[PDB]
Amino acid sequence: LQEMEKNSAKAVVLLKAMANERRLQILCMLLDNELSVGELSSRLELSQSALSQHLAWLRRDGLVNTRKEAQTVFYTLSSTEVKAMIELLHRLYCQ
Amino acid sequence: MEKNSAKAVVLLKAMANERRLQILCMLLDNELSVGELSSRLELSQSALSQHLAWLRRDGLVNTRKEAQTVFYTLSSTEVKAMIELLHRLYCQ
Repeated sequence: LQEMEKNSAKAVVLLKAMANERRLQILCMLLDNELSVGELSSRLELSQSALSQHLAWLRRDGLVNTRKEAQTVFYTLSSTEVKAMIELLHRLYCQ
Repeated sequence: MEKNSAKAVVLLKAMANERRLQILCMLLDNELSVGELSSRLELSQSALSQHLAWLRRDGLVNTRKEAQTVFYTLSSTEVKAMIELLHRLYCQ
């Protein structure tokens, strides 16, 4: 039970970051892509203001990486775990 | 990517809790009674019952009854592949 608690906690950080329609939408779009914040706002149809908080959560919990080019911030998926989970969700629900 | 993401999010919300996830991982490739679950999880049956009600409501588990024993299993293809993946990722 203890080791199951140990692992369940970390998995749950990941799940809690994914368990939101907007954060999941972002993650799904980043799968095998690098997208700007402008593109994310356009595709999600959320203002950049509402977007920034979702992105902030994904940055804080380590699900996403960033880089800056001129006036553009580019996001990609980060961890092996999130990539694997997004791939799977894509196959079950999209592909 | 709106309706399917919404279904996915119902699943993820059901999984995004340490006790609920524990229940689901234990049910993987298994069928367990309420007693077996409570025994392994070290929860009161009422506490366990709260989590189970959530899992049944959202379609992640099937139940059946024999005598006065209730038995649980995972339900869908989606839930099973998600648990299998998680087990691979976090339980080496």
